[PDB]
Amino acid sequence: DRINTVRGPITISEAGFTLTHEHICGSSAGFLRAWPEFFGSRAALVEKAVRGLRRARAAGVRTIVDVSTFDAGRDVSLLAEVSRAADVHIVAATGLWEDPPLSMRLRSVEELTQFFLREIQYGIEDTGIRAGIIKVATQGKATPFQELVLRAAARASLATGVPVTTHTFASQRDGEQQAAIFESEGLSPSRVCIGHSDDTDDLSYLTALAARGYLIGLDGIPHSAIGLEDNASASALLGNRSWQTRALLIKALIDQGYMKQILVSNDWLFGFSSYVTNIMDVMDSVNPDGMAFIPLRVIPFLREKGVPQETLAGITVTNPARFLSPT
Amino acid sequence: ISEFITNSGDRINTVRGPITISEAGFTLTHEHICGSSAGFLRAWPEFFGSRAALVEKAVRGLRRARAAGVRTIVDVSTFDAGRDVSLLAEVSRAADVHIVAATGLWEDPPLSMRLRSVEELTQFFLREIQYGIEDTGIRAGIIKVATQGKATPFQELVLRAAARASLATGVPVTTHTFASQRDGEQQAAIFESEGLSPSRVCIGHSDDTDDLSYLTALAARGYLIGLDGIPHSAIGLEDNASASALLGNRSWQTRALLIKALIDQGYMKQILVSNDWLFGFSSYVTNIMDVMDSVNPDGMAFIPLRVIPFLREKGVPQETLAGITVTNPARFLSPTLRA
Ligand SMILES: CC1CC(O)(O)CC(O)(O)C1
Ligand SMILES: [Zn+2]
Ligand SMILES: [Zn+2]
Ligand SMILES: [Zn+2]
Ligand SMILES: [Zn+2]
Repeated sequence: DRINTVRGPITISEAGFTLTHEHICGSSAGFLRAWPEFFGSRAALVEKAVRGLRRARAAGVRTIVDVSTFDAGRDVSLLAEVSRAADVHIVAATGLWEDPPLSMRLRSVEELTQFFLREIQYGIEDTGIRAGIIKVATQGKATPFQELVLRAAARASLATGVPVTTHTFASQRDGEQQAAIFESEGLSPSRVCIGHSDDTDDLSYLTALAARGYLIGLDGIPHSAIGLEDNASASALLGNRSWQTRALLIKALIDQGYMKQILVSNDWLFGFSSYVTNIMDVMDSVNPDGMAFIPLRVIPFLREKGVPQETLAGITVTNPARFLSPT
Repeated sequence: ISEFITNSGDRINTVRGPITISEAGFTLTHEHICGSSAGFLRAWPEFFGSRAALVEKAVRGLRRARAAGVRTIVDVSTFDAGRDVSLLAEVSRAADVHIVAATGLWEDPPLSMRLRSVEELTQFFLREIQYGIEDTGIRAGIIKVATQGKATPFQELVLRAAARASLATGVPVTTHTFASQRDGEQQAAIFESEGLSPSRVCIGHSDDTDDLSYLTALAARGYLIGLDGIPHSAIGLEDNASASALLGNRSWQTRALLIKALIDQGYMKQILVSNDWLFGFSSYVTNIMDVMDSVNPDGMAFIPLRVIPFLREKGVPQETLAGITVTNPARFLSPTLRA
């Protein structure tokens, strides 16, 4: 019936148009509190995120899923503040991303399961805010620790019904190994979104996963360093494929019959400290629409390609609701 | 005369505010309340039982050290070692033991630090010394840095940023070494290329090595020698591989006799001693704090209760031991003039 957000539980019908892979701030544990001047100030970051989320709201977005984990610097009090002041629901995440500190990397699968369950069932830190999704990551073949995280995420999902969403190196087909580990724990593919799947052009990789029941996260549509070819760091992070190429993978999976399993997002942020210093300004300079890019640019592009309204509403409303509802 | 006056004079920053140099007293220069990771104590306090259990454990431990004569500890936990200065302030008030907090970076920096330039790191260290840590207003009184063998390129940047922050603020620098790889020599070279005075640098974990020529060469150059892990020993724990790997096979007596050896060779003024103890420990294996507590129940009181009597009956005068534990830290922690 209910999805946990940073403002409390909401009914499934209240989620509406939902972006399923977003960030208020991509950082590191403790960093925003220790060095807020990196972002100008905490107050400036709040103002920027509220302005950006209000723009997405005006474009039709009603909910975002912030898939920042502990080690990506999730500050759930920031999420709550920005959610309240933009009147946009925010679902918070547990799990671990690609930068776990020693106090996490030394933990057993049983210990990690307890930590994920704490954030889902009890709350994050001392805030009482409960996570509504579990985030995990690989970058190619899983490290031994990442195998533990994937298993703990599966166990936490089985205990609570909250879904699992993943970071992949899509061009190394990471979703296949993630799926194998999840299924070895008894997790239903319908509880799993294989993310960053628009980073690859290998449609056969994506359709094979979708034919097994997985959700496919086409979540980085505006990420492109076209026009930034003299910028090595932006090119390495954003890639040289266009947003149109990424968006046409949405149409391709629709055309192949998988509209009920597509999840679309921007993978945008309003602050970004875990990469080179200038990256947030560079990213903003090529996508000023920010999180409004999906509703303002991708939807009109697909509609004029012939995707009907019912299909676009199915992808942006029905699929996230089915995914997020604890099952 | 001025050794006796506590109601006025120059001051050092603690988690409870500024104190005069004379108030510092018996000072342990390398300790931890909790060895963790950034944000970890707040995200998963049940790892330590509870935050309140950790507080009570630390307060009892500090009171034990205080009854043994300790008046001040330097908590050399950085941001990435999970320093929680609000925890430090709470336990300092409850135990009435002064705590100096640290800036710098240790061996587990996150991406948001690893990607930063020397200039950016300099600004972060200056923020924590000149403005305060997080939103607490508590100012760091020492800069902590680390190598584990030959420095990585990032570790070099950290050492240079530490030196620049030290010159700009007057606060001293203290280091983590892999002592058997002679890390202090490369650290010294980098520090000296930045113009930092050796008398403002403690080369830490120096009791992990038996190579006296390495230590006396650094002390002869004016460096402070941190003999800071005296009770760390896995003797009796040989079937415990994780405890053996962390604590080593050398006895506390062997470590303590390095203190006497440096005294005997004329380097008393260059020695700093400590326990490198903690009351919570999450950045290693799960059982490690209970294991460590089982072989050193005295905790931070090990230096006053065990090392001082051992050295005294070996003929080290009381006044020499008081110079090492009171005067030497006072000179180290007292800020010098800014550049
Ligand atoms: C925090 C984000 C930054 C990014 O560049 O969008 C990649 C990511 O893996 O989604 C994590
Ligand atoms: Zn990702
Ligand atoms: Zn992301
Ligand atoms: Zn150390
Ligand atoms: Zn230490």
